[PDB]
Amino acid sequence: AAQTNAPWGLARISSTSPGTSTYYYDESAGQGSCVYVIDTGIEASHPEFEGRAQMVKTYYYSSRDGNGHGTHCAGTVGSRTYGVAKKTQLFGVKVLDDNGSGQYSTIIAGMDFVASDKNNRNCPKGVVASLSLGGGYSSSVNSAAARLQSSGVMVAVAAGNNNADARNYSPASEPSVCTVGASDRYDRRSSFSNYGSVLDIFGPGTSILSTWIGGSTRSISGTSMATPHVAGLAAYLMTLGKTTAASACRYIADTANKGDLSNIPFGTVNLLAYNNYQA
Repeated sequence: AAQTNAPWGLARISSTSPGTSTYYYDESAGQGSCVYVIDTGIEASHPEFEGRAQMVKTYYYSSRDGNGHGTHCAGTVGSRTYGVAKKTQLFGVKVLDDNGSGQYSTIIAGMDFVASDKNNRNCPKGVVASLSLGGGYSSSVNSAAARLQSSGVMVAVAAGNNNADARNYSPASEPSVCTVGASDRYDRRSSFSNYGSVLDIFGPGTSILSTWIGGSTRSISGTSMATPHVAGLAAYLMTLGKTTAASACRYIADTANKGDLSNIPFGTVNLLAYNNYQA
């Protein structure tokens, strides 16, 4: 399949070169997989989700996305126009308040929620979780993300927007999950992107167009926006039967565009997510 005039990040993940604007992908498009977006919530009524998104858990007075962040990320995972996996199912977990912050204990309880709730859903092609959030180092936030991965869910988490080593952040520093940096349209590391040996992959993160609350759209930047590109890709690759939840981050890194990014500090991987689709 081919989507003309796609957002630059979608076109990049199916190209060996920057500067294109068409996204190519197998038409299975993630059918039969599920992605949890653990964030500020999802505006499920957005016409871009086509009835494939819904809220399943909130820790606040409303499960509504009064912020926009959670909606933006969920659109990069699986909205018809801005999504990687255009036929996957989206499950919203609201662990951040409408100001975009949340306690660590609420974030941990959301992660344990998904590790059990996938047993209440139909996902015969596999389960992905996208965690567009983070803060300071916490061994108990790291361990919650390890448990979720171990339960059979591919976990993708943001490196962080501090322009520092991601070792001092959680759950970016958990080694068994998939830590995602951010790149821009000229194949440069985003100026805000964290780095380090803990990073596993880079995704498109600067000026990413996607859904917004009120049925709108806008373009924002962050390792929070590279993370749903990889999360959607994993759901796409598991539908095609090319990998499982336990080895999706490893598979994505093996099949990635190698040595194409600039301003990657020594000791950090130089890998850009790539769907390897031959139309």
